[PDB]
Amino acid sequence: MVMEKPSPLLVGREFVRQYYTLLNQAPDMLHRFYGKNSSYVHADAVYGQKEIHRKVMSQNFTNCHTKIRHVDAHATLNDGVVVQVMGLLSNNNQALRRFMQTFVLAPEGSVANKFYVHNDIFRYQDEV
Amino acid sequence: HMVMEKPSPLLVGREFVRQYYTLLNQAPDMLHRFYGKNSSYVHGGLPADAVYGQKEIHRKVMSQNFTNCHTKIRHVDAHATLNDGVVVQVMGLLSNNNQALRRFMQTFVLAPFYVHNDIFRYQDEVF
Repeated sequence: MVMEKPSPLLVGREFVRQYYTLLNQAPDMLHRFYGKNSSYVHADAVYGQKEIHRKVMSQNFTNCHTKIRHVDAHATLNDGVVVQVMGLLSNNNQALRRFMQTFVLAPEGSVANKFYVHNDIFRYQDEV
Repeated sequence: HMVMEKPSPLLVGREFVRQYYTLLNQAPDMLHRFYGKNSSYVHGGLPADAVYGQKEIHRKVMSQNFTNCHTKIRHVDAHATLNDGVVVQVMGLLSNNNQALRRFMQTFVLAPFYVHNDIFRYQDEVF
């Protein structure tokens, strides 16, 4: 069975599902989403899979619970997809906190329809 | 009167946001000039869908009747993205036409600047 390829919205929503699920289950594996040019800010940005992994591990994600309230995802430059996420996130069984998170997904360039995260920008509302 | 080093993505983002919200207050009828044929735009509403291209974006902006806007930009972060673009994340408060001050979350993608994507949501329509 063949079906037309996913829209940017489906791509974005599916990525969001993958990302937050992995953040709960095995945050030590999150680094697979990133490449050498990737930028992560969760505060100076850190770059590349190695440094991003280090930053993710330093946050001590444990039993991370996420409720996504809205996802916007749109085609952007050079076949990328820009994603805006609004939701609530909990870590270490503390209270849920509202956040927004902006992603830019970019074609990975070696596999059809495969994307990596070129930009990952997260901010809690309470800190702002 | 000199040649300055190219501004970092953060200065580009911050300066763009300044110009955008100033214009939103001074002349919203001119906001459409930021956008091109492949540009996406959404500005909250009930969630309302985005529109594409300068003509449809202008119509949308006009329909929103921006007037006597008060904007408080609490945070702006901006980073280099694909093909020397800049992705901007904005958090702040916006009051239109002397109505309620409402918290918003916004994302721009700027391309070498014009606006490729403008995603704005009010928190109170989502949370």
